[PDB]
Amino acid sequence: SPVNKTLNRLTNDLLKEVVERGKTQKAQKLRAYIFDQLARRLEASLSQEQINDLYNRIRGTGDYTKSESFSEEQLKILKEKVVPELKRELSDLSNGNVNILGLDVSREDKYAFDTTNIFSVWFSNNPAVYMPQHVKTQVEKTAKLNQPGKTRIVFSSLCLNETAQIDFQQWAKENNIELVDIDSIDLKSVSETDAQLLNLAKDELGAMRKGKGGNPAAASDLVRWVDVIIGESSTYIDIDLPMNDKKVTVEVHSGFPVLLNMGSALTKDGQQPAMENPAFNTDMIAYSKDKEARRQIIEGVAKKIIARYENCAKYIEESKNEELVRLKNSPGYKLFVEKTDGKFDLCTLRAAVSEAHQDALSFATFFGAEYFAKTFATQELIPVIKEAIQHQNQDLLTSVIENHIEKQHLNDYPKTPDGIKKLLKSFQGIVYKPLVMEFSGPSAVSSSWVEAISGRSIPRNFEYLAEPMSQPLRVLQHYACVSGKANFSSDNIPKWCEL
Repeated sequence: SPVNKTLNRLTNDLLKEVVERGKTQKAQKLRAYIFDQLARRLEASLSQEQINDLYNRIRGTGDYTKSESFSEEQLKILKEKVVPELKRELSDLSNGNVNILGLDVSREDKYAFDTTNIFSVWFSNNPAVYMPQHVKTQVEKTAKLNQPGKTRIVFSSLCLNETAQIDFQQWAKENNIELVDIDSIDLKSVSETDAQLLNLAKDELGAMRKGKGGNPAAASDLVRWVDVIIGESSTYIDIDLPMNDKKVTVEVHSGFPVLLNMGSALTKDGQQPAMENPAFNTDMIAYSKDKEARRQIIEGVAKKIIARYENCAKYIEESKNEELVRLKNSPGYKLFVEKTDGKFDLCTLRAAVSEAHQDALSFATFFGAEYFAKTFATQELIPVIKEAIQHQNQDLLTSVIENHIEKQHLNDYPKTPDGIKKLLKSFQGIVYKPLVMEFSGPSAVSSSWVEAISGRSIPRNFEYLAEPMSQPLRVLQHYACVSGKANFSSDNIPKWCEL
């Protein structure tokens, strides 16, 4: 077919220009991808009238007697619009430029990092315990292995008793650990944005103390971005990350002043190269000795987190997290929003979602009657659960869940009203975690990174490109993440190009 031959020899021309020299016969997948893209993008660029002429040209119908190749105006759109754009995507360094929070990723070793100064965060939820022994052994082992360097731990003394405070200070002097009290930082000596983060973290820990929705993992999320806690150059790690066998040089360099942990998952696409989905995480964050460039990134991260704390209702409306969409449409949330008039603390919301899982009537009224029936019985109980919510029949609804425990033969959950609380609390985790992760945690933080590589065709792992650094993900992997730049590893996200 004439049109086929043109698309094929056009494909082959493009392949030879974007593929490593000598490796064109290893790029059969890219060849299939270029051909497929040339065809789709051309049709997507033609008018209906031009699409109808091509159909007649391929069939050899209409003004045509035999199957013909493209009309010249079709060939121009192909050669001048379609082919040059696909070339740019495969082969142009400009297409690989990544700009995060107003700063380019250098393809150079532009920013220095101290790999030996490490810090973690532990905010205790029990004023008598300053740190669980399980966590203590992790830090102790990490501190000894991070020698000769420094190992710091961020804590909050207002969350501990005098006994716990003295014993933490004592444990640390004995274990080469510097302790950083966030309640001991003069916020007037500190940047406006650092002041905001620290205040926000204290309020979270304060609401935790009063059991009014606060959360220590959220406070840990905040303080990692605080400039004064980061100091001259440091790497945040989660307290449970293993140290590597061989350490990397005490100084390393990369092309961005803030290195998150990153990877990608590959799904095979058959004859065509694999789709690649990047994963971003804050279990490991390296910060540069360049403090002016780092200030630009961490303040941007902070301002955006603060934006979400200041407009909870708006961001929950706008989230595409499906657990937040379930929450957004629950009767409980709608009543919660009309009572607060849309103006509420994130902590107030968490507290409300926590109280929903306290008894059956709460759970029934908050997440609806239809859900209750489907979770613990069938649709047919709907009219009865609706009238039970409306008359606050606590006992009925406990009985129905108790009935669910025996029918589905749930022997880790007693039929005591306490056993119901246990069962409800096991469900809370899935509607509660996004009220930490989507505001202060990795998904919220990673927004800036995801935006930076957005508005494009779905990334792919093109094995044999002449110019890898035209692909944003390849720029990210080599110049914008901790991979190769830290003495720690993690299972929390895939490795790069993990199958």
